[PDB]
Amino acid sequence: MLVKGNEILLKAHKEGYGVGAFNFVNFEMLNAIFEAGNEENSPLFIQASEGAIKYMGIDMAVGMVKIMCERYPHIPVALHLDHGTTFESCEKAVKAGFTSVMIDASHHAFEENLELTSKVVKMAHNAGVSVEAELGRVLVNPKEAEQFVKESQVDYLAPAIGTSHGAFKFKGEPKLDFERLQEVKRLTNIPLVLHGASAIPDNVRKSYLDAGGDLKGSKGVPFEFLQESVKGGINKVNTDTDLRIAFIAEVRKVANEDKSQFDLRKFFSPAQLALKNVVKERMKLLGSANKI
Amino acid sequence: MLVKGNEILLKAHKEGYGVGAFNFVNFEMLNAIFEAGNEENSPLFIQASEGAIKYMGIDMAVGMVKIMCERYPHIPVALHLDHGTTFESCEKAVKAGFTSVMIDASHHAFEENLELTSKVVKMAHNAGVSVEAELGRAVLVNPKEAEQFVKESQVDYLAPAIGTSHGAFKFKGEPKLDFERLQEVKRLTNIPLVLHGASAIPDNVRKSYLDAGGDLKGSKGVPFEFLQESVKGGINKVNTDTDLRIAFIAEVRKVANEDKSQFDLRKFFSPAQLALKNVVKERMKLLGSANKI
Ligand SMILES: O=C(COP(=O)(O)O)[C@@H](O)[C@H](O)[C@H](O)COP(=O)(O)O
Ligand SMILES: O=C[C@H](O)COP(=O)(O)O
Ligand code: NA
Ligand code: NA
Ligand SMILES: [Zn+2]
Ligand SMILES: [Zn+2]
Ligand SMILES: [Zn+2]
Ligand SMILES: [Zn+2]
Ligand SMILES: [Zn+2]
Repeated sequence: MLVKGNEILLKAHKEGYGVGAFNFVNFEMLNAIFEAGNEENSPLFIQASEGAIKYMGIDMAVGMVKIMCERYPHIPVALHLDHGTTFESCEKAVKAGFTSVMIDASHHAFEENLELTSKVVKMAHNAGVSVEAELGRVLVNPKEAEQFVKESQVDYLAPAIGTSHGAFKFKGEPKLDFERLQEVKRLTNIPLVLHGASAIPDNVRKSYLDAGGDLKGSKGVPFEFLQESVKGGINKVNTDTDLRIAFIAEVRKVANEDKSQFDLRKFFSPAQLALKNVVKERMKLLGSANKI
Repeated sequence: MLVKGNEILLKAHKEGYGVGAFNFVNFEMLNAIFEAGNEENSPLFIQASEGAIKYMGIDMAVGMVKIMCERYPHIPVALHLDHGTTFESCEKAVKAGFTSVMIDASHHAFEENLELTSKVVKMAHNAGVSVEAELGRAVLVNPKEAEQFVKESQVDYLAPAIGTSHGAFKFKGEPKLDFERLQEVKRLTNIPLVLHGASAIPDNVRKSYLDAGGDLKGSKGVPFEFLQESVKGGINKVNTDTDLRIAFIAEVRKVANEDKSQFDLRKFFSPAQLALKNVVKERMKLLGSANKI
């Protein structure tokens, strides 16, 4: 059933595993994520960006998720606003029924980030909703993280340790500051969040290229880095790019192999399957499989 | 809001216009259909086939439509089971919250078609749900059979076979519908009538699909003029699916062709929604349901 984000992440924190946080923009993505969680017996963090909310409408984003959680009532599910940019956005998500909200003020100076985060926390906690915030851009200062968490009362923190969003994360070799991560974890003792955590697995890349796609020199976070991140105290692992590439690879394939095909289900059934398999493998990698 | 199918179609029957019945299989199709109805001030008949219901799950099919009707509460909306094949399928749709169900037993002899339809009607009417049935197969409808079939079954609307078929490939040569048979059916039954396989494949939609590398294999729809004549003859519900799929997928193919690095689903499906919406808007104007709210 649909639960506060901290309910899922406190367990992952205490037991030392990672929960993938999977973005969706429509029914097909959402269905595949849920089927993956059902098949791997894994809790689900479902995320919607502000852009996804604009595309679906917040009423449909929440409504579809509520239908899915009634279909799979044994699965712990949190519905999370990804990269909320203003207090008002976070407040709208709370009012609409989200159970976790992220306020991203990491581009502000510490004092302003702390003030805005604290405002969001007060509002969200009054409504029984968990809150994520972000520190670092430059990498996180662990002593700032310690004070920020203590003063804001935020439920989970995304510390900058070297990742970035999209398919092009490393101009060179993948590198994450695990010593910094461990220090943040030691000083905050809360669940931590890894942004930009897609891996671009070799099989997903191969499917995309076989379908005529171009991955312009892309590079994701190696599986070993994700596992080391979880060992270091990461408990929420934001995953979007991997899902899109696997989904769209199959759409492109169907378009290429039959120019007379226009049944939407013939495009999106294989697309769902590929997305589902990415999610299932990620749940096993992160250690959330068989945790229900 | 969400209403019995007959509420929408009795008005169309009495005033002599047609209401498009637009199939959907996911959120993108549904959103575009609703925005079209809002922009043209038109009632909405939303249809889901058994295959679409299996794909979405009946809980999600009904649930998404209820969310959309709350987003646009001034629009009359009926949610209709398209080509239900068994009593049990129709009953499941009634229980899930559909407001209209179609039972297609037209491949049976008259007596068996009438028996099964009557069973569906009794069940659906007891739940406040309207019912469509089909007569004729290909063999065209016998108007005197239509008259007795409607009187005995109490079905709310009838799809009489007058020369259409489903899919993109409708006519081996020139389109042809039996409008005299239609008028006789209408005169004898005096209920709303339904046209199946009513996509037109407009020139611009065909051109968009071909520009995107698609192949329509010499497909031909019902010309706009034949759709208007069918409404003049008494058609009030016009089943439309293929046109929407072609317009939508044309845009998906185009995005895939023009940017090999694009994998944002919204960049594929926003232009696809727009193309589908425009097909629906034009069809609402053609059939005469625009400005009828
Ligand atoms: O970190 C994230 C995903 O990382 P990824 O690119 O999958 O490595 C998410 O929090 C993103 O913020 C999200 O995918 C952005 O979505 P849109 O803003 O494009 O909808
Ligand atoms: O006439 C019925 C529907 O258009 C067929 O749609 P389907 O391909 O989902 O069965
Ligand atoms: Na987030
Ligand atoms: Na029908
Ligand atoms: Zn981020
Ligand atoms: Zn992010
Ligand atoms: Zn971030
Ligand atoms: Zn039919
Ligand atoms: Zn039919």
